[PDB]
Amino acid sequence: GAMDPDVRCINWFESHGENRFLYLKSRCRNGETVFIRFPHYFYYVVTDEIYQSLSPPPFNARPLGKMRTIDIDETISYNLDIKDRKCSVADMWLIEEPKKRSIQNATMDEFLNISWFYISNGISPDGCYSLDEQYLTKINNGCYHCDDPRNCFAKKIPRFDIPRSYLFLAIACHFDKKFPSVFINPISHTSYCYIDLSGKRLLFTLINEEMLTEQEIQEAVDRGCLRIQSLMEMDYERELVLCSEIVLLRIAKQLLELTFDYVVTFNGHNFDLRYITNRLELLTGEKIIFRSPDKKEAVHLCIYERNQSSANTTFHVNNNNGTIFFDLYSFIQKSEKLDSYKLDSISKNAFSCMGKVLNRGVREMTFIGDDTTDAKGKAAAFAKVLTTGNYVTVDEDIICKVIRKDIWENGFKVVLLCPTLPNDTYKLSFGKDDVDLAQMYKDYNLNIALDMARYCIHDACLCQYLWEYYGVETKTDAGASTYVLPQSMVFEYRASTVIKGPLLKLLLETKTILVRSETKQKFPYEGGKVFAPKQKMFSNNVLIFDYNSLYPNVCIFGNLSPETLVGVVVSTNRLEEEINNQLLLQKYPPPRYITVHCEPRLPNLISEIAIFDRSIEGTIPRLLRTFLAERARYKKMLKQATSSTEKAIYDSMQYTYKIVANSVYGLMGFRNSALYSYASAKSCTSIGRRMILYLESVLNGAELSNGMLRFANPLSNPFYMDDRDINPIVKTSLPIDYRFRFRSVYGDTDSVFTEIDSQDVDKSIEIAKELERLINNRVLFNNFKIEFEAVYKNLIMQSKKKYTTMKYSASSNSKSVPERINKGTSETRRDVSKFHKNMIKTYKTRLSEMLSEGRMNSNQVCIDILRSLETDLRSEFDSRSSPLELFMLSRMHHSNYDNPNMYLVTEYNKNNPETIELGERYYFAYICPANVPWTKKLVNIKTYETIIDRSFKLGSDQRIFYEVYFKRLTSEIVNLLDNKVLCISFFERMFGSKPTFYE
Repeated sequence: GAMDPDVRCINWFESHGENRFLYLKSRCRNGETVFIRFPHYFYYVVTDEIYQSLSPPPFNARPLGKMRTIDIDETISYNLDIKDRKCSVADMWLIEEPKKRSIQNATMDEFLNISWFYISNGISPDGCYSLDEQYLTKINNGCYHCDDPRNCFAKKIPRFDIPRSYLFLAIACHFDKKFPSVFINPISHTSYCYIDLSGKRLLFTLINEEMLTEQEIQEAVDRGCLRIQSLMEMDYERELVLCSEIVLLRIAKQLLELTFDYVVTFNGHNFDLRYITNRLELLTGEKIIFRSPDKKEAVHLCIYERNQSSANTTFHVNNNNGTIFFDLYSFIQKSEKLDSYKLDSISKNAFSCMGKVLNRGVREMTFIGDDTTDAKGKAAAFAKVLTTGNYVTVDEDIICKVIRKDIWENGFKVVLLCPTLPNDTYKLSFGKDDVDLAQMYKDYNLNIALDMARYCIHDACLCQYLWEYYGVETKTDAGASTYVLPQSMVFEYRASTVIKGPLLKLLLETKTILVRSETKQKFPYEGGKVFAPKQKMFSNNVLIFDYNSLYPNVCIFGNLSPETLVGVVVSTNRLEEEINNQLLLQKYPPPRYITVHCEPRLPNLISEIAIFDRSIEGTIPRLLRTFLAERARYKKMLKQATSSTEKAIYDSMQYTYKIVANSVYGLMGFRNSALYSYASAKSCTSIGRRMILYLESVLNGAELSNGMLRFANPLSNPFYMDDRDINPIVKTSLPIDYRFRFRSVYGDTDSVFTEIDSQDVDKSIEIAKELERLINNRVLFNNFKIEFEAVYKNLIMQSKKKYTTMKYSASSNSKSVPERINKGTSETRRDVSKFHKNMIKTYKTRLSEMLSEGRMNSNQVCIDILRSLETDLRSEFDSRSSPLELFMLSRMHHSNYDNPNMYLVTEYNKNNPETIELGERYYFAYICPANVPWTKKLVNIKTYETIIDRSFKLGSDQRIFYEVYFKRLTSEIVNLLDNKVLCISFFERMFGSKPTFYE
């Protein structure tokens, strides 16, 4: 009877009729659900003069107070005759209007109506409230109307936990050669994972009858499956249900129309749901129909798109019912930089564990994972995925089917269909059920249909596992709070729109309005600066130092904001450059003003100088100052919360403030943005560049002798004369007997790598921690800090994107287990041969020993190691002692989307007693006739690919086609090398071709 007045807001959404409304979906402590409706207004901000003049009066208005309005138009000056920035003060009004309205000179137009709703009425989109029932009037069961939200929502109350309902889903469409088209191909499967308010999971998968034999259908029934003839007969406690395609589609329709909190897919918005919807419209007449919670608006499901070049398109469902249709694909692209956005890749990363072996032999390994085996509850997470997973991937390579599983709350025992190399321990990776679908569909039978069902339910459940892993629920709520937006808009809108809420709040708080009175000219800060290490291979340890949030702190330091910019002073020749510099310094001295040299904006200017006044904190610096403070708060709250549900909330809030802070740099460069400021953006880049160069100049050739650190240049502030002791010789608390020497080896936009002449990681960590302290106390200034992240032993690196090293972190000691770090690569287990592996391992082991001698040019190493290669290469080409085993390579057999490999295995099967069946793992080598000499052309090496079965013996009139293996090997070797012109000569001489260089 009585409504629970204690509610937690969980989404907000709009109808769009001619008679339109805002709706809240909330949840009570019991679990009841309350929809509340609010009238829609369009908000306008006007000056008090405009307000007084208004044609008919506005529906309503509230004063905002006096506010300054500042012209932020950027202008260049060829001298120091720079006019003051236009700035007026007036009383402002927020006005409300039920119909749209053109008001000739209204201000603050860039900000969103919804943002004004929350701000004006004092409502947090993720808040809990004791609603004042006095201000609600019922209109359906469960749906109330609220004319006065400010009063109705007046009692905010602390957050209480709530339960939520989820539908995760996946489909499977038939195909042979082309991508599935709705006009011809039927849906074969629809799988669903339902999570109830209780926490109960319900799995069910609907199989399409019409792609099976009547005999087969009856087999399925006899085996366990429910068969059904209409929607009416569906029983959701049956995990497997056979039915017609139309029934299947009507079931989808019934489920998709329900008001789940979240309907979650992987690429469902562009494919799965689009497919269901069109295939339904085809076979029956029917539409999927969404209604507002008061039944006033009804829309047909219709996928729309949103676009954003820097770049990608995203797809969105138009439901008007409060359900969040959430596509993990789009979200994962937005929120993570990854090599692949395929679901098998994303799952591999997310779900792995360490497997201690319990049995061996037959064709069945066995593993256990638990707290003992890897890390606390990392097995627990793997175990959850195993409930529905049917293929584990051992040690990065060996794909293999599960045979049995035992699962408890903390661990899993799992027996797999693989080969054998039984060490005590191995790495287990999850992901899909890998297959050849196209073949399965070609040979379709009952056992395949059941396999596909197992496959398809797992893809649905992968969405819930990823949703857990990526913490989307709490990120949505955190986003809603921070961005002052509906939960459903958080990951739909782009970064230039989500920043506007907290910006609007700050402008209100600082009683400030920023107005651009002119077309912005075009250009953004483009440049494409990418970063090349001084050398690739490292004999010695490398110390890693990160600036802390460099661009946020740069903006704070410089007070860089479009309205704190006094002007830009440009020059076309050195006479103007010099007069202007000396006038600059008289008229705009430090520390009140900072002056920043920027890449000049026109090809004929030789200098460009931005001058910022630091006396009154600018808008952008203050926004950033807020976001860092908020982040700090939540990081503390995170460490004082102890309930894991709380940990999740504060960890999300913290993360959300990182992200939005880091959005600001790019937004200063983006012309369609409320934070655009060409000068500020450029000045931010430029101040950051200098902080990297300064740190590097000081550390490059620095030495430590006695207790003293001799920095390589004086510790002078690069922007202006400073209070600080610039003396570069500095007392350290280290051992007097230590004597070491430092080299600035690599640095990028916010990071600096320092080589120390030492391999003793224990000492290297001692020293870096001290280097950290002295850098922060003596080298740096104001809000610039570094932290020392890690030591990198055996660094081999090519860029920040492609590198390999043993990482010993700050927490680490000499003798704990490293973290093998690999980045950007593509090899191992039969991309490359044992000959290559053995050669590269020797040429590294010999090259690192050649750098510990210290006796080198770039060339005395380069010549010495290209000599050694020639000899070893000509020797193997002559002696020929290395077994064929050392040149074998592997591959999986499968059907096409690949094309010449079907021809290869076909012709082997067609010509040999044995068959390589369509899921088998076969070996191969590059073999040619023995009367071919050293060949400097190449062909399609493909013609010399030769399957090597157990019988195979190398022809007396055949040779291992050594050239292919050498050319790949010397390619890897010249990219370890630093001298480039030597390397390109060797590679034309030996192989008649030009090498690759991973740039």
